[PDB]
Amino acid sequence: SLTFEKERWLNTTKQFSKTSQELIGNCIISSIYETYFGHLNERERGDMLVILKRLLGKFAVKYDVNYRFIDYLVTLDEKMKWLECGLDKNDYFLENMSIVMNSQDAVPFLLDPSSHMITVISNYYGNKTVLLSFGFVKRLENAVRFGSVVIIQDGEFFPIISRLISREFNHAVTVEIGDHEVDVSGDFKLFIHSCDPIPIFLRSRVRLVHFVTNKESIETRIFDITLTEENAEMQRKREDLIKLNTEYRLKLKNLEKRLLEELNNSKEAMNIEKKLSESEEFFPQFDNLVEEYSIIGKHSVKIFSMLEKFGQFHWFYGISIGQFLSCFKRVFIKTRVDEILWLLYQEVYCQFSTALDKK
Repeated sequence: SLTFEKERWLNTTKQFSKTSQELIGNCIISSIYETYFGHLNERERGDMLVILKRLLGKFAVKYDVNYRFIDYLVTLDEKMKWLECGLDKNDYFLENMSIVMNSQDAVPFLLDPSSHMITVISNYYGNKTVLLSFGFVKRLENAVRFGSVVIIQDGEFFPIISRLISREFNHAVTVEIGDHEVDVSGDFKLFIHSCDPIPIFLRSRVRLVHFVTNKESIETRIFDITLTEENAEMQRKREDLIKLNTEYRLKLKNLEKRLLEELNNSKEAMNIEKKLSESEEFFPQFDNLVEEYSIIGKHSVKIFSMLEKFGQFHWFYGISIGQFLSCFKRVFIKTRVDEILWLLYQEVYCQFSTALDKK
């Protein structure tokens, strides 16, 4: 009966070294991600990750090929509770949220002309949200001595919160603001959201978080929708992989609880690992499908950029990204690749030639 427990202990002891090596490699990757990967789109960030990984291979330091900081930091409950607060289910939104919630040492900048980050953070915070826009010194001092979370607008007209933002607290823990001594209740959080794309000192104290979509976002959206609705086998294997990951996390939590109970009172893991290894063998299929369905993505970027360029020649010819996503959905809601690109062209023409003059 103890043979299975001994085998599990031996497997854990053997995998501890690989876990530690992957931990330090993934920590390098994650830190360099929240620093140098917060203001660039997907294509150049992919090239930069390629160069970074080839330099790491020159250094030859052990890491994880399937590295994902999303499961490293954000659990499922936190991800759902943040997705219901206003944010989408997209990966870029999840990762910049992770950058925001990991920016403890330097205040997390909220660059959003659409002002969605301020709304979602206020919805998450609740009653503690206090909004200002750059009297105001007295309001900030009152908020500091009260203990409410402060979000300040109009970041382009900012130099009086230097000590507070640099945490120059004086302990006997006091805050020096203006020309008087102030106190901090301890529940103080200072955040900044703006809409105007910044002084160099402000850049130093903040970590830049980007929101603006682009043609890289177009490629990401078309790839996601293709993998999510084009191939039902892809949908079923993605659902099986997600369920297997959730089951593995639940089994790890149950095993930890069982170990704690055994410590207090003094098979399944192998099957879960085998199922996970069997399910994670479809990554090359996803890569091949992405390679096949990439000319459609390039043509999609070309079409969207062209339609944006028609808006340059006349101010009454705007093009909507939501409309483009809707028509991409509509061409397939009702040679597979050649036929689907042909139908996408026909649908886009027949739906976007109704809003143009004859010329």
